[PDB]
Amino acid sequence: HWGYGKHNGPEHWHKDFPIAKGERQSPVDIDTHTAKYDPSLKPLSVSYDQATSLRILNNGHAFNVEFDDSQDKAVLKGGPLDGTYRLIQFHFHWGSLDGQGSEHTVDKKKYAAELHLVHWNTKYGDFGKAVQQPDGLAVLGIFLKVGSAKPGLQKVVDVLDSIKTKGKSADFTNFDPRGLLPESLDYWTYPGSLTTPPLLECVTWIVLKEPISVSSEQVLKFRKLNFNGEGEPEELMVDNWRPAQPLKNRQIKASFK
Ligand SMILES: NS(=O)(=O)c1c(F)c(F)cc(F)c1F
Ligand SMILES: NS(=O)(=O)c1c(F)c(F)cc(F)c1F
Ligand SMILES: OC[C@H]1O[C@@H](O)[C@H](O)[C@@H](O)[C@@H]1O
Ligand SMILES: OC[C@H]1O[C@H](O)[C@H](O)[C@@H](O)[C@@H]1O
Ligand SMILES: [Zn+2]
Repeated sequence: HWGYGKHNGPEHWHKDFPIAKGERQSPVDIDTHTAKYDPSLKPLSVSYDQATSLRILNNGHAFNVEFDDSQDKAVLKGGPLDGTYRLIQFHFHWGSLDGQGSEHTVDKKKYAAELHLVHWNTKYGDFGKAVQQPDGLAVLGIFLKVGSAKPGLQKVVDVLDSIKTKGKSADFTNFDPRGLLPESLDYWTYPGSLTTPPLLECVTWIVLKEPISVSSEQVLKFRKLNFNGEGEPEELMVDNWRPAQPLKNRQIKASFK
């Protein structure tokens, strides 16, 4: 199956997922000078106060923190979005070293990691139907730089020892994703895709301009996870990012003047 290594990584994915060479693939480089303020954007609303986290899972590519999406408990609205998008999971992408790890880049600069909060459009009833639609998903992306610790990340870091290998999961109730946000909600937005196979072109990307700071110790614990399953030779879970893809016939819009 697909992965991030030399023999099954991003440069190979197109052989099983030909949309990898499609017209609205993600991530992209965000050219901050070409991005244009868009007055048609409405205020962005991140409404996570009633979020219900359930479980954390090592899926062999990253770890997902999963939420109850059976009701509008945690939703994203506004900005470029038409209607209500419900939070289903978050995960990260990160590097082997602090100088790489993000999927999106900003004027070609790579951050140490990138957080993705994944939401599906409730008009389509389930995530599976949403990923058959051009406006099925909204992903809120947040860059991570290394500096001071992020207190709201520490509960995630401390459970990782219990999900070291592919297929392991643990209870992860009562986690508040609001503690992962930066102060500002200034953002860039563009139409794109999943950054992982099957690379479906369903996503409205909303990428926050302000990075969060995490400590070196926090990201070092991400890098102790394993891509492999229990009892197999250790392959550290690092560099689980897709590089920037061609912008093609797209424009990146900014929420800020
Ligand atoms: N296209 S892919 O990245 O999904 C892939 C490969 F490139 C491969 F060489 C072997 C696989 F099993 C596989 F699934
Ligand atoms: N990176 S991503 O935010 O595009 C993403 C998704 F949106 C998704 F629904 C499932 C994934 F596995 C995934 F990595
Ligand atoms: O034709 C002019 C229009 O060109 C488009 O490509 C831009 O997105 C608009 O902001 C602009 O008003
Ligand atoms: O909030 C996520 C998790 O944080 C800590 O691990 C708590 O010990 C655990 O009870 C909780 O599920
Ligand atoms: Zn992602």
